[PDB]
Amino acid sequence: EVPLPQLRAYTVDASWLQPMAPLQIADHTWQIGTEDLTALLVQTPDGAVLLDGGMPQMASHLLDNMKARGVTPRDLRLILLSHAHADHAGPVAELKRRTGAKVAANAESAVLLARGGSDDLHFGDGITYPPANADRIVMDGEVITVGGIVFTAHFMAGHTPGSTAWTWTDTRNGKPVRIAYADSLSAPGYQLQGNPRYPHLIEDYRRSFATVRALPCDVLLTPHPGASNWDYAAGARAGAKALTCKAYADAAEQKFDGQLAKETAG
Amino acid sequence: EVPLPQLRAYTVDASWLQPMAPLQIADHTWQIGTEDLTALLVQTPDGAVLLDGGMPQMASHLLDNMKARGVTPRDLRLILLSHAHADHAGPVAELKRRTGAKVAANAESAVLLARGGSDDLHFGDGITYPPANADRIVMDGEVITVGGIVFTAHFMAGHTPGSTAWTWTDTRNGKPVRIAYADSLSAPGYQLQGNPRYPHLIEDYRRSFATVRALPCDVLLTPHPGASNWDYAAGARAGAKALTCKAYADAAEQKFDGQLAKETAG
Amino acid sequence: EVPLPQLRAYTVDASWLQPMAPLQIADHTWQIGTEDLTALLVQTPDGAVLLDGGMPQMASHLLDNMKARGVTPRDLRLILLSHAHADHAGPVAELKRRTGAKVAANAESAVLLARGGSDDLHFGDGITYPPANADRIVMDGEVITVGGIVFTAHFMAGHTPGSTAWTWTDTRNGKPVRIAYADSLSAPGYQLQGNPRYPHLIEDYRRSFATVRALPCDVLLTPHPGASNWDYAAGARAGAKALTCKAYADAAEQKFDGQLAKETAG
Amino acid sequence: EVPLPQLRAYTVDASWLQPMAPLQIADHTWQIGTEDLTALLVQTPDGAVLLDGGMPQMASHLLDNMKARGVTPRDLRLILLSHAHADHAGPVAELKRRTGAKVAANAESAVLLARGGSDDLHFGDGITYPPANADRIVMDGEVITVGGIVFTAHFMAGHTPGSTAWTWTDTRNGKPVRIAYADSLSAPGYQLQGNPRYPHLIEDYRRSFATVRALPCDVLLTPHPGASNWDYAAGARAGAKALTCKAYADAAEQKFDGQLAKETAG
Ligand SMILES: CC(=N)N1CC[C@H](S[C@H]2C[C@H]([C@H](C(=O)O)[C@@H](C)O)N=C2C(=O)O)C1
Ligand SMILES: CC(=N)N1CC[C@H](S[C@H]2C[C@H]([C@H](C(=O)O)[C@@H](C)O)N=C2C(=O)O)C1
Ligand SMILES: CC(=N)N1CC[C@H](S[C@H]2C[C@H]([C@H](C(=O)O)[C@@H](C)O)N=C2C(=O)O)C1
Ligand SMILES: CC(=N)N1CC[C@H](S[C@H]2C[C@H]([C@H](C(=O)O)[C@@H](C)O)N=C2C(=O)O)C1
Ligand code: NA
Ligand code: NA
Ligand code: NA
Ligand code: NA
Ligand SMILES: [Zn+2]
Ligand SMILES: [Zn+2]
Ligand SMILES: [Zn+2]
Ligand SMILES: [Zn+2]
Ligand SMILES: [Zn+2]
Ligand SMILES: [Zn+2]
Ligand SMILES: [Zn+2]
Ligand SMILES: [Zn+2]
Repeated sequence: EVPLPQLRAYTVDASWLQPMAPLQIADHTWQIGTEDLTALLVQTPDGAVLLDGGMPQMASHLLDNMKARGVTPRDLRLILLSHAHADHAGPVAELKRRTGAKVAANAESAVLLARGGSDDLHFGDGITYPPANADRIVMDGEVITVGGIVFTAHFMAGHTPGSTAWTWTDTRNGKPVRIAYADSLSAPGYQLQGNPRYPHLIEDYRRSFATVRALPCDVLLTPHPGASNWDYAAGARAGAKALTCKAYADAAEQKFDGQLAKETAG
Repeated sequence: EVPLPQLRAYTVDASWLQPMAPLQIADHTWQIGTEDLTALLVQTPDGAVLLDGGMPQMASHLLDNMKARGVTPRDLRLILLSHAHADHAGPVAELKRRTGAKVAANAESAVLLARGGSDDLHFGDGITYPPANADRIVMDGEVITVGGIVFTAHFMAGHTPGSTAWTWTDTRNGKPVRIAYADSLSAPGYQLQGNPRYPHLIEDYRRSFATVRALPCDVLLTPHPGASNWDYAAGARAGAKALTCKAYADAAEQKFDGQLAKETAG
Repeated sequence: EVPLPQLRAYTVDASWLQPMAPLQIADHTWQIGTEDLTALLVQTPDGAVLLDGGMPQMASHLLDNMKARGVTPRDLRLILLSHAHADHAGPVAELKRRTGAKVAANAESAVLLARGGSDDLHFGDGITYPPANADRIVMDGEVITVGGIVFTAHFMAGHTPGSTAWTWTDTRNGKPVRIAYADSLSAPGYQLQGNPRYPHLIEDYRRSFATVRALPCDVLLTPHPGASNWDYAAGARAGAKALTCKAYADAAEQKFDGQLAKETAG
Repeated sequence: EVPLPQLRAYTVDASWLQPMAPLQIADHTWQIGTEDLTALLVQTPDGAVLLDGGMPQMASHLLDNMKARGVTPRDLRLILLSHAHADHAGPVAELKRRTGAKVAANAESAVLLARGGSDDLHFGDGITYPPANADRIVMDGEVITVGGIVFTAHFMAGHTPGSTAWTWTDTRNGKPVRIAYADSLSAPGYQLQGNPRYPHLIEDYRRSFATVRALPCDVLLTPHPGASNWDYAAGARAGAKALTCKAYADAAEQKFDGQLAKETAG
């Protein structure tokens, strides 16, 4: 006779958990996460910003890389998120306890973050993480300014209701670099058509493809670097093959159209 | 020499606080609020639904009218909201403590409700009320079904980010009546253009006018009855002069266009 | 070279996950959990009360047993908790989404429940579960009355800050039965002396031993049945060997004294 | 005929709202509130701590006084509270939005703060303020250390369940000064005996009198300065007449005993 199943941990490919040293993207922007999960540190004269933290177990590694960059826990002022799933917002709660950082997010992302990713529209309770509270709610197109760097939120609902692209302008070799940290556009295992928990899912994804295509985008980065053709382990050529935002959006739309057709057939 | 000002209470016209007896809208739908604030009771064989409660001080009156209708506190199963301002969601926290009711709302409305209307995009802390938690987060177009009555959410952001129209089909004289409880479309004292806390405000209002115009709408009701030309004190002719959703949307858009022009001149 | 560890799921002995049929404790009280985790259903003419739910994956089983007892989801009115760890409050969030149930708990238990057991004073983030909100905060000695059954809270801090014993009087064979659902008194792996996250831990445990010893207690039950010598699989003799509250408290204090001495030596 | 009453604002004596310039208590501790409400700034080489903020409308004044003291918004690291009523925690939410400050509080105070003082055990919804979230939950006797100043929490439940005394050691004229910021011990309009929302109220107050009497206490301060015989407008003699903690506790107990006798007679 038969017990209920044990809880199953959210396990991921080893490369998603492989620590890397900070990799410079532009004068003040660094990848400080793992080989296969993005966590961006932007350093200003008035404190640092973190965009995503990856998986829950990455908090100490992130703090190590911040220290290596000259950023103490008191100096981390702000955490921004692409979206509030365990593999991108995992360590936010612990980061808030261990640093000065406050979280800014849209209402959708704040609600999901506050329930630790539980009751996910598509994953249920299978992919949860420690809950965290947002300190500031942001609206579409709202700006947040830290030490003179202006971050603009561009909502791009689909992968989660609260999915957001964050854009800012850094410098490199003396010239401006418009960085676009565009969120995921995948729909892994999702029911796309007639989903009662997300009735306008398709319309939202389509609008989001268009939003991504039009972002100010000298350099695209994505929460999973492979989605934008980054290779964080490739050193001086890590970003050489990166997609434009236009190409990223088009590829995501072609994949989505294929998934729709397969869902209709399945 | 000069102390800081006393706190100022949110005071309203007396008619907004004038109790009225239940007024039947359709076979299972009743206005149970005050003369000038809507609070709709929908009674099903499987419990009752309340859409809005008006001002914070209306909780006991609402429970009295429920009792008059045969609805005990245990029988109130669900509270839905047009939007989470003090004059419409005021008594929600107290209602939850005193009844079996659970709150369903979109993420925007849930976030504002949970802070008691504080840090409002336009009103600051001037119009607050007891905070309440939502039990279920709803997405645009999602349905909720109670005792066979199907409520559909139609987001219509503008007056608040989370503004929602709720629609359902009741019966009257044997025939179906498609009821549309459309939210407010006013922008009282709002900065419309270039608002840093709401950058896409104008676009959102315009989309919301179009949403309202197209709602299934044999009968329109609104949180302030005067917005839809209801007169709750007029008895058997309370709804005789009611606007169509098309006319409500058009009138709101003409007012909004005038406010835009005046803001440009002011 | 070496990735960060995978997240580790909270795994438990199979007997803790072994479903059992409802086992009657008294005229209106039933064990409806698993062989080795208590979940008590108290059925009244005015709805049902659940005290604990066990592990997160037990929600559907609990609802099955409620249905077997004549309790539909609408009829579950109240969830009470011994303490807010994953193996006792695990399924609370899901139960709230799927039933009419509202949660009453003390402030300590409410705070831990709302963070899904994360940032535990002793376990860190190793034993988390879906977060849930409390609907009512209870004070020490406060009563809650459902369908004529009066539940009294007795705080007994130690195993968690919010640990609570719940007492009520049922009937059996015509006579009153004072049931005491006393919380855990273990300190598994805890640093007892000089704990910076719990400076008065020892004093609290000692007061809690005394609280437990003095409870009205014709029948003791505990979250882990083995702690009170229940054997839920033993049928008509499941409770034959149960400890008195006095014996439970004394045994827990002797164990605690031994742990203190071993900690001083270790 | 008769509308429901207008909401009534929480109004206070003018002196409670009368701004004052910073008044030095010890080398690093300043009163920065109003004439009749305490708000303590402790300045360290590693940022500043605020203990209480007074009424909701005091936020800007507090920030002005911080600026006068050399404390920018980024430099405010921590807010601690005596208890979470509107006249002491009023501006906490706004302070968090406008500074780097994080809130540490016990579970009881955190729960009341998060509901903006609504559903108060004694005041109902009559004395509410903007809700705020705590960033860290503290246990009885726990320490928090900022820039080398060690703050110790001493729970003293009664006026609110979460009432706390905060103690720390500053210096003055070269010598250590043990400062005790003891919470209120009043019970304004409270039902003391047999209160169903607070069954152990009397026992808690009695234990709290004893806690206060034994605090390390070279200098006592209280949320209402008059309770400890401070006169913030008296300049160089503001603290000359201050009570010892022993005298404060004894006076509060004599008042409480009188209130008990009057309640028995009333
Ligand atoms: C080839 C490539 N570049 N890939 C493939 C996997 C992810 S795609 C998707 C799935 C993943 C996550 C998971 O499967 O563990 C679930 C929980 O979302 N994250 C997702 C996201 O797009 O953010 C990136
Ligand atoms: C003529 C007519 N039918 N009217 C005029 C006032 C309201 S219009 C607007 C203003 C009101 C509220 C207030 O002024 O107290 C603020 C806080 O929103 N509610 C609003 C809403 O549209 O919901 C309805
Ligand atoms: C022999 C007997 N009757 N036992 C032994 C294990 C539990 S004792 C303790 C440990 C357990 C839980 C765990 O180890 O998984 C942690 C998270 O608390 N629950 C605990 C509690 O007392 O509630 C009951
Ligand atoms: C003579 C003297 N020193 N006094 C007299 C009033 C306050 S005593 C009590 C009442 C007050 C507050 C109010 O009445 O507005 C309620 C909401 O608590 N604060 C209270 C506290 O002890 O904190 C201090
Ligand atoms: Na905000
Ligand atoms: Na939900
Ligand atoms: Na409560
Ligand atoms: Na904490
Ligand atoms: Zn994701
Ligand atoms: Zn992902
Ligand atoms: Zn409004
Ligand atoms: Zn209104
Ligand atoms: Zn436990
Ligand atoms: Zn346990
Ligand atoms: Zn007070
Ligand atoms: Zn006070």
